[PDB]
Amino acid sequence: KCSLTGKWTNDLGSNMTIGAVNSRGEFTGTYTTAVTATSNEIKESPLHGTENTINKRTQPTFGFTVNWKFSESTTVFTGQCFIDRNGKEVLKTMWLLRSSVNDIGDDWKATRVGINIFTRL
Amino acid sequence: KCSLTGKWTNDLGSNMTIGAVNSRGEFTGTYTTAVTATSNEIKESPLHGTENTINKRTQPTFGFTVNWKFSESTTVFTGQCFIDRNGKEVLKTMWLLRSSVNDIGDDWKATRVGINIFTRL
Amino acid sequence: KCSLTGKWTNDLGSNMTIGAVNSRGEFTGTYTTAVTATSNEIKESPLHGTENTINKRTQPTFGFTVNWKFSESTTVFTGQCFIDRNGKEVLKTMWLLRSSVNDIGDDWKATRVGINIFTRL
Amino acid sequence: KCSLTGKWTNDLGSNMTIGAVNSRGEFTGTYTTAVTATSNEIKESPLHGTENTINKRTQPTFGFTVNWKFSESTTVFTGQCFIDRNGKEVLKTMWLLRSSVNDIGDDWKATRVGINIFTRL
Ligand SMILES: O=C1C=CC(=NNc2ccccc2C(=O)O)C=C1
Ligand SMILES: O=C1C=CC(=NNc2ccccc2C(=O)O)C=C1
Ligand SMILES: O=C1C=CC(=NNc2ccccc2C(=O)O)C=C1
Ligand SMILES: O=C1C=CC(=NNc2ccccc2C(=O)O)C=C1
Ligand SMILES: *[C@@H]1O[C@H](CO)[C@@H](O)[C@H](O)[C@H]1NC(C)=O
Ligand SMILES: *[C@@H]1O[C@H](CO)[C@@H](O)[C@H](O)[C@H]1NC(C)=O
Ligand SMILES: *[C@@H]1O[C@H](CO)[C@@H](O)[C@H](O)[C@H]1NC(C)=O
Ligand SMILES: *[C@@H]1O[C@H](CO)[C@@H](O)[C@H](O)[C@H]1NC(C)=O
Repeated sequence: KCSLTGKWTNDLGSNMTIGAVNSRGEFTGTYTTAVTATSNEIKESPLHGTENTINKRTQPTFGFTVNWKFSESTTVFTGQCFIDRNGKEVLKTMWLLRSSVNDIGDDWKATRVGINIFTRL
Repeated sequence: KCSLTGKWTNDLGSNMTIGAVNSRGEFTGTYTTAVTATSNEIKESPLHGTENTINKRTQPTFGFTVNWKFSESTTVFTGQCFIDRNGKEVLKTMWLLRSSVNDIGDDWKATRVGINIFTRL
Repeated sequence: KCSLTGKWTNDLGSNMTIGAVNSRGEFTGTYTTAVTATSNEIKESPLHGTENTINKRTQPTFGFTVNWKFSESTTVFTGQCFIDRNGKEVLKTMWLLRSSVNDIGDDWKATRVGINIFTRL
Repeated sequence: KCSLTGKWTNDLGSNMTIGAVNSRGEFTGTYTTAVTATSNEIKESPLHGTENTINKRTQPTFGFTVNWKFSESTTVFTGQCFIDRNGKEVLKTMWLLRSSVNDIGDDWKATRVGINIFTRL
């Protein structure tokens, strides 16, 4: 049983906390990013997502959206919860980071991509 | 003012419907995909997402997750709502489609990527 | 028979020219990008790539690298040559644009992604 | 001075060997993948690429194409050569793996994406 509910930290030092997952797979959380110039104001942003219920799975796929505070951007993450090495949980994700452009001719360059591995904190 | 609420169709023939967007940017919807072997059972899946409120924008960025029915997979979409040509709305998105693997050594191959352009239906 | 050799232009207005493809699938070319601030100096960059020979195909897959002039960046493209509508050739590609960072802690953000459709010029 | 010439192995167990890089940044090599069902026939495929010369760099960006044997597919990799921890070289890459489809209506699903970290062997 690989469960998203809990405290996680990514290979970049960002922390997220994901709350309860309901009957329909939905969850909510907060994301505290490690990626910005130091603000005395704590950079928290909400997140919302769903995990796949088809078949229970116990290593389900999932997705979620972060709507960044103090930024026009959105990141989406998707991945799967794995469980191994006497029970250590890992989320393997890939993401897209969408920036905002003000002219559709710059759309082509508005999207970044990479990976994040999240482990229990 | 570029608004996600409404009926959209993608370059593949999939239809989605997105409901009201609340004060915190959240929305819900359904996704009817054009991509599967014909089921007499209508393939609808929910979606959940958020759009970026920072600054009103009127061409905001956004993300959402689709949790596919009759499949172990999840797609995440992210993009921006544009408005042009005497007022025609377009969503330019990129997506990741995560499949489910049963062994972490196949993780590397579980993620697809592409684009979708969504126009009003 | 879908052939890469020739003159192509992308949905952004960039032009490329690809030369002969040899027995081992290799080719060379030039890329004239539409994407930069107007230089009186013509922005041409070489490209090098290969296409897949396994089975002849006539709609083969392929990849190539552009090593951008006056920039520290590299783009890689990959795709397939299609042929349709009384014989119109199209290259459907996706790309990654790698920027240069000077500190490995910014690596995560150095890669962009999108699509390009190339048609005969 | 971070140099691509040499022997590398990836987080999946694949080995590649990259030869000399010339004045124009070009190189050639072989790729021995860890990713297939065991063939008594050694799975080697050529690769061809370029690295960015603008400014010498010593941590340049680069790209290359692998044209897979016994497969219709092509992978493209792009990244940057880093150097750290008393001199340990690392290539951080992202890739696209293009499969072959026989009908352009399946194009949307033909491309995978992920990362590879390559270290000296
Ligand atoms: O103002 C901003 C804009 C974008 C951001 N992206 N963060 C990410 C994007 C992709 C993957 C991980 C992260 C992270 O912060 O951990 C953070 C703050
Ligand atoms: O059983 C499944 C599994 C995956 C699916 N992906 N659909 C998509 C994935 C990416 C972009 C567009 C679509 C779409 O259906 O329009 C659909 C049904
Ligand atoms: O100085 C630079 C840096 C990056 C560039 N990327 N061009 C591209 C990247 C991806 C897809 C298409 C293009 C293009 O120019 O058509 C061009 C000039
Ligand atoms: O027949 C095939 C088809 C595709 C392959 N892709 N390999 C890869 C694709 C992306 C990243 C790393 C690898 C690898 O083999 O290390 C290998 C053999
Ligand atoms: C995340 O939490 C850990 C442990 O509480 C802490 O060391 C780290 O500074 C936190 N990171 C951020 C970005 O808040
Ligand atoms: C989407 O809606 C349009 C118009 O109602 C219709 O022609 C099309 O068949 C629908 N597609 C799907 C996949 O339901
Ligand atoms: C590409 O070629 C076409 C036709 O020759 C021309 O109109 C266009 O300006 C060229 N674009 C660039 C960026 O050189
Ligand atoms: C790569 O080389 C190492 C060391 O020579 C070896 O252990 C490994 O089996 C090789 N892998 C492949 C896929 O050839």
